[PDB]
Amino acid sequence: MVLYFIGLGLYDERDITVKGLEIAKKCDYVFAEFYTSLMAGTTLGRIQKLIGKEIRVLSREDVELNFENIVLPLAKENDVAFLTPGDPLVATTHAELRIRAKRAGVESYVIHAPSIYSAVGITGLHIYKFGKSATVAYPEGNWFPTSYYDVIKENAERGLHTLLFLDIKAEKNMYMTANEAMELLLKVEDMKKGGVFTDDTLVVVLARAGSLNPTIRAGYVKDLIREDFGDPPHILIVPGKLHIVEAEYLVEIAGAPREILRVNV
Amino acid sequence: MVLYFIGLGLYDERDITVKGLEIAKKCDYVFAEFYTSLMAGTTLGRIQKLIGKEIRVLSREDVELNFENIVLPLAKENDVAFLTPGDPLVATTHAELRIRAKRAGVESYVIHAPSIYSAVGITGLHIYKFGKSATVAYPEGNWFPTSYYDVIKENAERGLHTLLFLDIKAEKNMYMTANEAMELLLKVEDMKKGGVFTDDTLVVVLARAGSLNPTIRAGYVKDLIREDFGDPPHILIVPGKLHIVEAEYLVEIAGAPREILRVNV
Ligand SMILES: Nc1ncnc2c1ncn2[C@@H]1O[C@H](CSCC[C@H](N)C(=O)O)[C@@H](O)[C@H]1O
Repeated sequence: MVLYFIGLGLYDERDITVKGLEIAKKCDYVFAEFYTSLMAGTTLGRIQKLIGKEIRVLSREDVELNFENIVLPLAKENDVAFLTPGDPLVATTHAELRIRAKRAGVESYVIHAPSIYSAVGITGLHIYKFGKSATVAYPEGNWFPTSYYDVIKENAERGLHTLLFLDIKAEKNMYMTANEAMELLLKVEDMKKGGVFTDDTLVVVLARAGSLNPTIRAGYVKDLIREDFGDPPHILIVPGKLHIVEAEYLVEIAGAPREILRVNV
Repeated sequence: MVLYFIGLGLYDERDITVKGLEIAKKCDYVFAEFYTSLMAGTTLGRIQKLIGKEIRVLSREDVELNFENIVLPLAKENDVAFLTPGDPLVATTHAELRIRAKRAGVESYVIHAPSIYSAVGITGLHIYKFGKSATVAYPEGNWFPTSYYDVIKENAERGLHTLLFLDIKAEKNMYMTANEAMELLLKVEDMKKGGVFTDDTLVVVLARAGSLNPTIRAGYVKDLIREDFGDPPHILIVPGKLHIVEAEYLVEIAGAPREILRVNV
């Protein structure tokens, strides 16, 4: 008996690691959630075909409120796998599920998969230069989230890049675009007026990482705010001070304005 | 006409993604580099057997000085794969290779795989709370680098965690242990006296991420400095203030002392 947390990766069913696949194929029961992220290059059917098992999809409520009632019971007498997009423990609250497993007397194992958190390396920005990360959440009712703005401010003051996860409402089939995130940031800027995010701010957009042809674009907010970056998911990055080689890659690979090559040391 | 940058993942030969494996199998030539890091849980022979292709290993010089003479010429008229440990382009020097490909008229695509940068999520520490990353380098001769100490200081004062990559002499298959890293940090503290790393500092050690049996341990330096964390590779993390959920995971999963629930939250 055992419970495996297995990541499926960034874009399609083949982003799962060989290790994850060989283990999932031999499990007795397979569960999964698809609300923490969007795998734009595959379908439940294609994933089921690859693993050769029927997959029971769980909702956020099933997991957060009933993981110990739906999954763990079976894990006490069978080999069970719980699949998630990307890496199962990145930008999710699934780590806490391992504590539930322990209390239920179930041993758990984690199988990693490519995560957007490290895939941003394809933007050419040095991974070690990324600071604190944040999530741009959709405003709801009278509540308008703004914490992500302070994160950018804090990182930028230290010359660090800021990775911005974008909101997702899987049940409503809503996936926040980089465009919508930029619009929200501009509104927060008008409020706090910190000079953190304006029309002249350089940003980087990465869409559908994991696919063979992801959209990688760099430029000023005023020019990219209404640009079509293709289907979701999207992630937005606000670079800090750039190293020359970072600027070169942004220009050569992400189509950034050649003027950024002239860094102000 | 195509060059594929393919990540091998975290630890052994099954950490490559299904996508990376199937693409590599289809390539006419397969190259690999093991100087940015090593794949401690496998061997070149096992990787070759899995891919079913002869693998030409390239040294740091082969790549940095002659990538365009060794790899690109073949990629100009064949499908070529370039394997790297972890996730491609996380290593800072990798990105520029895509520019070389472009200059040579060769198309390049990136096939991601798990990176230690994202795998640290298995420590229970929230990914968004990680700040700037650093590498602990062995001192030598009259050179005593200490920039990694400053990184911890700046992250911690902002309540952020610090991921510390440990020194590796790939060519010599030699790894710096978390124990050695802690001893070095205590030495730096004795020199700078910034109150950044002491016997009372809480640290987290993650060894052999990617394995089904990684070592995940959390506790105070005074107690972990001489503890055996198993075979390499080791990663050291100096958490910033903890969210109670992070602390509870460290206690339940990483064997942290109950004391962290009142001292580090
Ligand atoms: N392939 C992809 N391309 C671009 N952004 C992606 C992405 N996959 C995830 N994201 C981003 O991350 C958000 C989900 S956060 C959950 C991330 C997941 N555990 C992982 O390891 O990747 C999305 O709303 C989106 O903004």
